[PDB]
Amino acid sequence: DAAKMRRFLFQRTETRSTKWYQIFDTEKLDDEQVVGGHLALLGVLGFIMGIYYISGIQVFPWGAPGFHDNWFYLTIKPRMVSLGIDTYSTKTADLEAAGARLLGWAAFHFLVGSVLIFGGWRHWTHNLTNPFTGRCGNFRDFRFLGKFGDVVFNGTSAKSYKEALGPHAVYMSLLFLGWGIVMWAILGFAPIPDFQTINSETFMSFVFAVIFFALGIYWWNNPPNAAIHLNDDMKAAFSVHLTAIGYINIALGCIAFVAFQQPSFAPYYKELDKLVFYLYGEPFNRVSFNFVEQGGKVISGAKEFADFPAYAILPKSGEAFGMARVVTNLIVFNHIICGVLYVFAGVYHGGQYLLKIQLNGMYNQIKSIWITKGRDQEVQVKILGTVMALCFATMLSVYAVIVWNTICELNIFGTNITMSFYWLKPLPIFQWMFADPSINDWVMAHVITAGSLFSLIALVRIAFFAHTSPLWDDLGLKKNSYSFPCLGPVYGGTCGVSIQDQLWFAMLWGIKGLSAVCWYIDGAWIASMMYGVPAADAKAWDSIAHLHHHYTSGIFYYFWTETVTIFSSSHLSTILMIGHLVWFISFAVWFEDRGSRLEGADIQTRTIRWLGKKFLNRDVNFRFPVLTISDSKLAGTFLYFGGTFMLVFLFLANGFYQTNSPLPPPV
Amino acid sequence: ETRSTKWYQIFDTEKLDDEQVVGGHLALLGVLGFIMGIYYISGIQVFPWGAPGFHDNWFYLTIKPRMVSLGIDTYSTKTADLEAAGARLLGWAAFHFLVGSVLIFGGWRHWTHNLTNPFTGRCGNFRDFRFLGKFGDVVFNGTSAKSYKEALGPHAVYMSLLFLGWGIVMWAILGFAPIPDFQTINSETFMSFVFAVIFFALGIYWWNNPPNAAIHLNDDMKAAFSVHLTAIGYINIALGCIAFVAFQQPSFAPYYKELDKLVFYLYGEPFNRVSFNFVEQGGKVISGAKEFADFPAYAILPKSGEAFGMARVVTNLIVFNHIICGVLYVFAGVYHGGQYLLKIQLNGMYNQIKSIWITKGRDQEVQVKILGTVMALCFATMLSVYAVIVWNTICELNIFGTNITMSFYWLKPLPIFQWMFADPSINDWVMAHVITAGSLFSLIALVRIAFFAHTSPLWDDLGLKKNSYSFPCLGPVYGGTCGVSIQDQLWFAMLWGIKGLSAVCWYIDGAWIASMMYGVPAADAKAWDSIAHLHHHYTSGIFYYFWTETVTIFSSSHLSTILMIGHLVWFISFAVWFEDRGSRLEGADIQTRTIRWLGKKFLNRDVNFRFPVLTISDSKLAGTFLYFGGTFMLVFLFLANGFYQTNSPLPPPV
Ligand code: BCL
Ligand code: BCL
Ligand code: BCL
Ligand code: BCL
Ligand code: CLA
Ligand code: CLA
Ligand SMILES: CCCCCCCCCCCCCCCC(=O)OC[C@@H](CO[C@H]1O[C@@H](CO)[C@H](O)[C@@H](O)[C@@H]1O)OC(=O)CCCCCCCCCCCCCCC
Ligand SMILES: CCCCCCCCCCCCCCCC(=O)OC[C@@H](CO[C@H]1O[C@@H](CO)[C@H](O)[C@@H](O)[C@@H]1O)OC(=O)CCCCCCCCCCCCCCC
Ligand code: SF4
Ligand SMILES: [Ca+2]
Ligand SMILES: [Ca+2]
Repeated sequence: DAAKMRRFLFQRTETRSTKWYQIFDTEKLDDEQVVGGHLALLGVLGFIMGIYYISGIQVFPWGAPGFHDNWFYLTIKPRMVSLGIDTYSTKTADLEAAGARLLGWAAFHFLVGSVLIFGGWRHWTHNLTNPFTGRCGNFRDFRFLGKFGDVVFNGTSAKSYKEALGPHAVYMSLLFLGWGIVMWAILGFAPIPDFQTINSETFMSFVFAVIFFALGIYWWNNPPNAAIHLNDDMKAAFSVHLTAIGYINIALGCIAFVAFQQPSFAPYYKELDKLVFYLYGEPFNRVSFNFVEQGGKVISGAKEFADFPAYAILPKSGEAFGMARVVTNLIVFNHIICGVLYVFAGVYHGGQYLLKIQLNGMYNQIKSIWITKGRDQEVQVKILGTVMALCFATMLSVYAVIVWNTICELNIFGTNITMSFYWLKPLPIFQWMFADPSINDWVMAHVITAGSLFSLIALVRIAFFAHTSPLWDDLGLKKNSYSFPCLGPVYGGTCGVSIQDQLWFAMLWGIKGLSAVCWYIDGAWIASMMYGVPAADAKAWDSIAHLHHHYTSGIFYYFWTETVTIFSSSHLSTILMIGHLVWFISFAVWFEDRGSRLEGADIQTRTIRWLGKKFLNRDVNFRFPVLTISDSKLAGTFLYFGGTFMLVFLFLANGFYQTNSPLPPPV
Repeated sequence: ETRSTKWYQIFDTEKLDDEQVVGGHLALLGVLGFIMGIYYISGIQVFPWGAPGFHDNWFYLTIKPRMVSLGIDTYSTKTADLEAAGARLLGWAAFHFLVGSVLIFGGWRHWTHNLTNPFTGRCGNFRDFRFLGKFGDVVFNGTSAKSYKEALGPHAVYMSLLFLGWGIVMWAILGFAPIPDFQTINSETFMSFVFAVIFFALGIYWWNNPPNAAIHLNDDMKAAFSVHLTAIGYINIALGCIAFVAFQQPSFAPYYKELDKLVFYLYGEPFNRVSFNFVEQGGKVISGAKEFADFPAYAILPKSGEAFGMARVVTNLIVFNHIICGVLYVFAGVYHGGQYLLKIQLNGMYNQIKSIWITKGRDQEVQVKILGTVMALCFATMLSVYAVIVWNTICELNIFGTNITMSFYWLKPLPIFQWMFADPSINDWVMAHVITAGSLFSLIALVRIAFFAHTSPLWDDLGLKKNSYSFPCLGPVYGGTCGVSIQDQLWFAMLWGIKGLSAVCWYIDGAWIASMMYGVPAADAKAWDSIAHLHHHYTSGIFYYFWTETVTIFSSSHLSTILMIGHLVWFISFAVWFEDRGSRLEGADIQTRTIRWLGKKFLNRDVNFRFPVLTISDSKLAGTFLYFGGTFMLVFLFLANGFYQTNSPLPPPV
């Protein structure tokens, strides 16, 4: 039975094979299918966007009660208020009129989404036939909306990616102009060019439509020759776009933090502090053990509050819970974690293409300064050498400051908070970047600098060591593959050497700076691991450094304070248990025990065969499966990263509890 | 033949003889006496000359109820009766310094085979000796034990002699006559003589007839040392179990329960604080503001023993210590034992051993059936009890339209077992099944070490042998083969053991185990005490344990430093336990070249360092040590933060 048993392990091996999570890969799809897939998802995205609109209705058009508050719509409510579809009004009439508008935009997105899905099926199946005029169209050569195509594109379509830039830019100016008309005609916002009103978003919707159209014609006549090697392969271009989109998303996250709490954005974001929100899963009106409410009601029982019915979600004061910043932290963090994730994948899917060329030898044939200036091994170890040195001199300079501040605050080794770095704060030149600048701001800048250079090491290694490294050229070895776990025990072992594993060590290392953001935007103290504890000098910070605000907690005391509100909620606490349960299970597949599970699975499948035969008359052969290391490090990073930030949501959605009253010394 | 020149294998049984072992054991009991004499000096509350004594330390708290029981230490609140106590502790500390110095001298010469005494000018023989002159001649027919089996009788005799000596010491020096009633310390002298009679009689029966059981254990030092460690660990677990039931018996109240009534000043505890502008002068405080104003500046503040619950904190620190070790020694006994089963399978003495402790598991057929029963029972129990805890958590959080009425509040230990618990409740039914599941879980890693040290039913299928005990894996072949050696199976017993090693910490700190969430301000978390008529209010639930217990940890500037250090140590184990060993080897190469390049350009002289990286087997070693040490550096904080269970339950909030 050895052979049959081996045909199975062979059915689950570390060698190249087809996997369910690689079927929509760029390699097996032509350029007509990428366009078709993007269209079908935007149709689904419109269907999704139309559900975030129906959910926002508080009172239905017929006047009856609607939906309870939910986080999906909350992150978009300040935008629909800004555009006039949604309105913050106590009057039930405004609440009933508003609901009709959201329902109308939801049905509209249902119609347009259905068109994009239809226009995404025919493109995918190359069945792009006009149902009215029997004649079909050509992807390579088409008129592009008839007469409009002839005047601007000389009646021709782009045959190469570098050419598609001009037409794509022209298509963008038709959206910039298209939105500038929707705002003017449907939403009633005329283009007044003053940057304190929503009317400025129509004026710049036309300025941008002019810049892009002019820029889209210059690239039609003069397509850029930069990164020509990308025009040859889809994944090469798709990865540079993803490395670019991630920095774009991080930028969007950073401006939505500065802007959403500007005075001009007060009518939409700060305005929320004066609203009562019934969030789902929040503590409801409790009832007694012997509580039976019959037709007569309130008989032979008792209930909590008595100002609301049994099992009804209780109100929540926006000012107390800090709703404004909670929403501002949920949007800013979303576009930052995603931005970081996009950058990591751009480098991964990019080095995934650098491996394909090194194997085929096209690497030495590239002429772009974007690859040529990076094929020298001496130059690589210099770039990586400086990145590692900078990462070290900055992770040790800022960690020792945080540790020293912690030691001074806890009076360890007879040291008072006076000897700590309370005098160190950002220089005067940078003081404009921060409100009430302090050591909490000097540390955060250096932590992000150290947290970027740390995860950059794993990225420079994907870019430079996809096929070979100075060590494996020394050890005479080839990295044939992007997802190979290790070469075995040899040379003290060589686990985690592929670029997919280096991607994992960028996501795992990126959890620190991805947490220095969560902690810093929630008004937490980052200069000390212990701030505000009932101990020696933790509460002396607000007056030793003269801070205008009072931070919620320090790195360690953050978990205790922020979770007082999590434990009070029956749903925020379910996330705390699920999120922790998912995270530890990563250790089972990330620890070097893949072999043990396999011999264990053998005993599992042997015992089941034994029990089934001794009890029943049938033969139970299930051949218990076990994941491979590369398949383990995959699921391991998804359980680790995916459970780590299932709970970061709880820190941001539990409320914003930074104040404006610095504490006096606990003298 | 895998290398064994590592620094942590220097004192291996292979590198030592029977004479050296005796020397090694003696060279430590002398050190242990030196240690025991420091736990005595530190416990001086007031010096003999009248100068103030030493602030409370945890090393002396776990022995103070014993020295009080023996009369060396007193609980008296008066300095006059507390000034004598100090003199006594000095007497026994100096005494243990003298006896320790003798045992080290009698260990240094034993270790160097130099058994010569200057006064008698004659060198003794290890192979044969009279044993304390005529006494041994009458009992051992003028001869000494020639083997481990023949050493049982003489070794048992020595135990009887030691017991008799302790009894004489209690009667003559400590003044406790042997009265045979089991509510007084005087019964520890009566049974010190009954045991000295049982052992002496038992030590003669084993000298005349040496035991033939486990005959192969005589042949190898590690084979016998491992069976002793599998036995000593179980003994230590039993001592921890017994000390929990006994230390809070009515007869032990004068020593353990009495701690509550005292005021303790532990080092590193909250002290009288001062203002930033504080300028203390000899005579008085000037232009300064100091908190409390009842003690001097920077003076440790008092702590009410009753609020702290020191009688149960000290009981836990001792009970858990002899259990954290008892299970570590059971794991090491199987490890060092399977470490010997690898050698007899490599040099092939296994098929010829007639011992039923090796012959019983000879055939692979039975091995799969034995491991298939440990594995099936662990599944049917770790699931039956986890689904109860999860269901109880769901019912009280009112998730999926359920209430605390639908929970497992009506499930509790059967009437036959109710005597085992002061207050029976689902918290007790779950704990018994969690320990049962937590033992069968880590037993799987132990049955593996015993049966699959060299070859498994899978490796025999894959045509492979496990040549070593500390081989990380066989490469990425067959999808991967990592963590297959018995040293790695030892790690997966220590790592898996952390759950039952935590179900004890939680359950002895008076926490709830029948629900992840107990006592939180949610729908039915606070409705437990009345739905099940609990006579006690458990401190918190499995998850809410971390929030409540840590309110006292954050208030202490030293208990919080442990929290930080303990967490820092633990996550670093991820660096050496993740499959990133190949990545570390490359990275270091860049660091060596980078440092060489920086030194080259920066200084005319070129200096290189060749940065080193640990091996996987050397990684999984430092990994388990960082994971285990980190995980129980902080379990200490749960036990030493106070015992906060109360005997008053909470009514439903409604
Ligand atoms: C998560 C960390 C990495 C990541 C790691 C990986 C890994 C690991 C793999 C891919 C693979 C793929 N990646 Mg990638 N990838 C990320 C971000 C992206 C993004 C993006 C949203 O910006 C896109 C469009 C892509 C695009 C793609 C395709 C080229 C390819 C096959 C997809 C597939 O079949 O999925 C599965 C199809 C489904 C319908 C399942 C649901 C997928 C949803 C739609 C998300 C798509 C992106 C996601 C990471 C795909 C892989 C999921 C696996 C569980 C890892 N990646 C980030 C940066 N990517 C595979 C490949 O061939 O690489 C050369 C591969 O092995
Ligand atoms: C920690 C988990 C395991 C454990 C795992 C290991 C591992 C792993 C190794 C040993 C090894 C040894 N073990 Mg063991 N061992 C444990 C418990 C014990 C106990 C006990 C206190 O009951 C004893 C007496 C021993 C005895 C010994 C020796 C036979 C041998 C060499 C010791 C040495 O040089 O240490 C180092 C000497 C020092 C002076 C350092 C300080 C050591 C102190 C005194 C504690 C001794 C026990 C400790 C586990 C030794 C190893 C420390 C390493 C860092 C792992 N083990 C528990 C059960 N043991 C080695 C061997 O050859 O095994 C075949 C080996 O590779
Ligand atoms: C949102 C709409 C989606 C889309 C969804 C559809 C739909 C819907 C249909 C097609 C179909 C067609 N698609 Mg398409 N497709 C898109 C993008 C493109 C692009 C491109 C790279 O810009 C090209 C060259 C094509 C090519 C083609 C035509 C050759 C084909 C013609 C039959 C027909 O009814 O034609 C009329 C169209 C033409 C003769 C081509 C010239 C006009 C433009 C290019 C048509 C697409 C819509 C236009 C861009 C929308 C407005 C954009 C404004 C900026 C707001 N599509 C746009 C972005 N595609 C047909 C099909 O599959 O039938 C089964 C079809 O009915
Ligand atoms: C607590 C003391 C320690 C110890 C510490 C010492 C010391 C101290 C000395 C020796 C030395 C000797 N050890 Mg030794 N050794 C121990 C255990 C043993 C055992 C054993 C397996 O029981 C044996 C056979 C030996 C063998 C020997 C003698 C042959 C040798 C003789 C020179 C001398 O001065 O002798 C007098 C002793 C004898 C002639 C042997 C017969 C008497 C017993 C066995 C001696 C040991 C002390 C005795 C057991 C203590 C009281 C036990 C009560 C229960 C309290 N030791 C005991 C348990 N060993 C000597 C040495 O190394 O000199 C450089 C020495 O001075
Ligand atoms: C909750 C976590 C968890 C669970 C259920 C298991 C379970 C198991 N492990 Mg693993 N393991 C874990 C964590 C866990 N481990 C971690 C963190 C590590 C790293 C140290 C390891 C390392 C590891 C090794 C090295 C090996 C295993 C092996 C095994 C199996 C042998 C025990 C057995 O037969 O029955 C035990 C009893 C049960 C499984 C009863 C079921 C318990 C519950 C009901 C399971 C369902 C709950 C689950 C979490 C649901 C997920 C919900 C989702 C939202 C996440 C068993 C399937 C061995 C094996 O044979 O591999 C196949 C083996 O060699 N364990
Ligand atoms: C605090 C934890 C910590 C620290 C300091 C490091 C540091 C390092 N890692 Mg590691 N790593 C960690 C956790 C950590 N890692 C974890 C949890 C994992 C698992 C995901 C990994 C996985 C891992 C891989 C896979 C790789 C490394 C690599 C590296 C090195 C490359 C970065 C560099 O050159 O300078 C970074 C900057 C510094 C080191 C500055 C120093 C920072 C402080 C001051 C260090 C001293 C504090 C320390 C905790 C003191 C201990 C006190 C004691 C009580 C515990 C670097 C030495 C790479 C390498 O080259 O290996 C050699 C590599 O391939 N990391
Ligand atoms: C994967 C690894 C990386 C993870 C991803 C990191 C990307 C995020 C990128 C950092 C940006 C964070 C984003 C949120 C924006 C935000 O916060 O902006 C406002 C402002 C403070 O606002 C107020 O915040 C309150 C909260 O407590 C205060 O109380 C108050 O006093 C203060 O005024 O913050 C800064 O000025 C930003 C500091 C960081 C400074 C950046 C320095 C980096 C620049 C140099 C080079 C770095 C890159 C090196 C190469 C890799
Ligand atoms: C590591 C790998 C595996 C883990 C196992 C190793 C550790 C085991 C170390 C024993 C741990 C015990 C700790 C100290 C003993 C102690 O507690 O004894 C008293 C008593 C309750 O006392 C009071 O405790 C209060 C605290 O809340 C309560 O409120 C109150 O109501 C109650 O009366 O406990 C029992 O009766 C013990 C329960 C467990 C029952 C044992 C069942 C196991 C027996 C069957 C087979 C198991 C083995 C299977 C084979 C491997
Ligand atoms: S345990 Fe995994 S990562 Fe480590 S050497 Fe073996 S196969 Fe490679
Ligand atoms: Ca918060
Ligand atoms: Ca406690």
